[PDB]
Amino acid sequence: SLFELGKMILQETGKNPAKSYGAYGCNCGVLGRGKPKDATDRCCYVHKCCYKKLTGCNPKKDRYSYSWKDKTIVCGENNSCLKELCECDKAVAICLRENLNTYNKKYRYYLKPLCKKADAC
Repeated sequence: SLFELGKMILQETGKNPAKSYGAYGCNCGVLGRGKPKDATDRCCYVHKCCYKKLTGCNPKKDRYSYSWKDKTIVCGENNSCLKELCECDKAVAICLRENLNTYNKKYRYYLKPLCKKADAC
């Protein structure tokens, strides 16, 4: 769910998830998967493919239970969809922290439409 998603990203990334990634680039942010501008983008480009392989659950509404155990996010959901969705989010929260050095803030809010085309998930 996005209530979870953000918690990990603020945890893993240390930033406020709406101002840093709410709308950064072609993929991250709002409706649309454009073609990745940089890496703190394609972290999102993939998070969106991740999400589209799930079936017994809503990527944006269902809530699950994850943990911040000894500075790490850990999922324990057993629900084969809530769990495999936790992981999905867990990985972007990391990738997003991971490529925080190439992060560029010119893209903070990019004109979505003016963006390349997406590849196929």
